[PDB]
Amino acid sequence: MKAKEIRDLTTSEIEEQIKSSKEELFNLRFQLATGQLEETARIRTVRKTIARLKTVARERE
RNA sequence: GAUUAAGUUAUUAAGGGCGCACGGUGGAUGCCUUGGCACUAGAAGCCGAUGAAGGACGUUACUAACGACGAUAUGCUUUGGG
Repeated sequence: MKAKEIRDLTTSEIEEQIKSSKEELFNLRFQLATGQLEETARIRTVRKTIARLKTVARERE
């Protein structure tokens, strides 16, 4: 799953937070406009792995 | 079936009336319940400057409205049932 394969490192949270938010979900919503019904189930999963990366940083407060 | 007169009583149905048969529109009655109303027993009787009651605008792969949700948005973490 993803829920506790995270808790890996403090600094590598935001350096992966900016890696999936900025550089994956932005590519997967431009390609939805120009024509793609190939993987329209990746947009739910790379959005529900941002919520797991912005929940763990509250436990480190 | 006339040859002449005299005398009678009919048939018609453009359409209407009564009876019967067969059709349409119309949604009464019959049979049901998702919703109500009237009340007994146990809880319960407050939320709001740490920003309330109520809301507008948003959220799905494609979203017009209600539902539940808030840029972590048709859901996220954890402890238990299943």
